Amino acid sequence: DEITTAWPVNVGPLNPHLATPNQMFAQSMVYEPLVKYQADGSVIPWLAKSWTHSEDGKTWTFTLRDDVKFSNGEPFDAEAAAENFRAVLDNRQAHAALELANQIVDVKALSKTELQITLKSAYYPFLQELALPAPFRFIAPSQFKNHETMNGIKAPIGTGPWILQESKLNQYDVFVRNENYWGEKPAIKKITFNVIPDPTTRAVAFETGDIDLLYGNEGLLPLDTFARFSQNPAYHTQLSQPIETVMLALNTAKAPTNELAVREALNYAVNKKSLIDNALYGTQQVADTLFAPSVPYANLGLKPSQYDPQKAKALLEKAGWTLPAGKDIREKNGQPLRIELSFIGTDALSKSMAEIIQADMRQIGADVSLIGEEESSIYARQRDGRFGMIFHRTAGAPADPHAFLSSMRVPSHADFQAQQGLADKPLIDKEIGEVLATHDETQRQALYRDILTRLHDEAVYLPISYISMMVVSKPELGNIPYAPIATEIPFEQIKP
Ligand code: NI
Repeated sequence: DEITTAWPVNVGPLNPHLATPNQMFAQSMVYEPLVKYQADGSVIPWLAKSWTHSEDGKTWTFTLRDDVKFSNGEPFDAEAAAENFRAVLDNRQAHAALELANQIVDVKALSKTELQITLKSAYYPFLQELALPAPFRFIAPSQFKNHETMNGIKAPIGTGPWILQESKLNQYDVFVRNENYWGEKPAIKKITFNVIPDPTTRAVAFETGDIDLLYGNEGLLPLDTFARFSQNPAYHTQLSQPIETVMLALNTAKAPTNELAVREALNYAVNKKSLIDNALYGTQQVADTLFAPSVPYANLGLKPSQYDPQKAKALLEKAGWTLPAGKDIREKNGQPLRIELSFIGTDALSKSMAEIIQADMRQIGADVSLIGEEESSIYARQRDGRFGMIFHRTAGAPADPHAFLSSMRVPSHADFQAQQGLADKPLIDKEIGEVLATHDETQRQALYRDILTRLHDEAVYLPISYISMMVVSKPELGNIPYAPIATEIPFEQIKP
């Protein structure tokens, strides 16, 4: 009834409203949302049994379960929920990347079971954002520090199935089953996280000792390690459905990526399978489209641009980018075909992919110049449009497609800047505005198809690969089912 894993760090304090990336897995073990995301893109009842919205889409009224207790035995009710929203909104700035935190105007408990949330605008993807691991999940208000969470908490008391019982710093965290959980309790009663900061040391600890499984993204489970494990029949390995897309964003307003033919050429010139086999140790899927077809609203049958250097070269040639005698880089009006790829210098994987991409483009006569900078400078370039090409990712999980599309129409964002050279940019932005505000599902799919097709046809992006969540486990443990939000390891499905 017990399992052991490993993690690079202790996760305390596990504040639901100041969650760090290394805490995001633990967050979901302890803290729960009003509504629960499903693979089909919808949300279903969870702590809220049901909900209604006003006709203008700005008032949302949630009817809550009446049988839920925080793990310390205090009731979950509308007042406790409203207190959490207040605590989050008191720190509104820290959450401004999440449109919901910007959208909420008022939260009011109408009764013990009725929670009303008022938004600035119709924003129907509201529900998908409530389903995120953070920040709109619930800690017992008794555990606030002086009536806030932004300045810290007391005990990490959620409604969830697991309780963080003990830490021994730099040694282990221990989660135990909440015996008073409102829902489906795990068969497992204890999960111990040995704190093993070095990923090679973690991997050896799995191979040798009584650690039952490891899981995570690239930062937690190195891609080369996972490839090795996936080869070895002594271990079980699994890869989730696609989460994020990794791509280049091409600046449609800056020469030479202002030319459709150049962007199309770039899309045909990258050998994605080889890049993945090499830099990513064959662990990810090739991305032909901005969103994987498993992404809600994105199963569009868009035409892939398959790796074809001959076609890439023909596109450049027709566009006037030709090789002079005795030269290996194309020129047009005496100007070489040069494209800057700016990336975060300290990011090893970005650097590895940039080098591969540079080499691919040499084969078609294009000079990709690599510029590694501080993250702070790359951030400013993205806001400003001071880039030729940049690495970029979607968010996956329940935020996409809506969140990623929403930012395309807002100034000071990479995707807005990248798209400035498109003749249909105003139509795209209007349609994104409409898709976010539409209550009609038919109109929603028609609009998503139009926006994504336009962006695909105009070759704004150079999709490279889809990132999956990795799990490696001892054979005796069993397969673990993936959850709709891949970080939410479904520990209740583990059967002793
Ligand atoms: Ni409705």
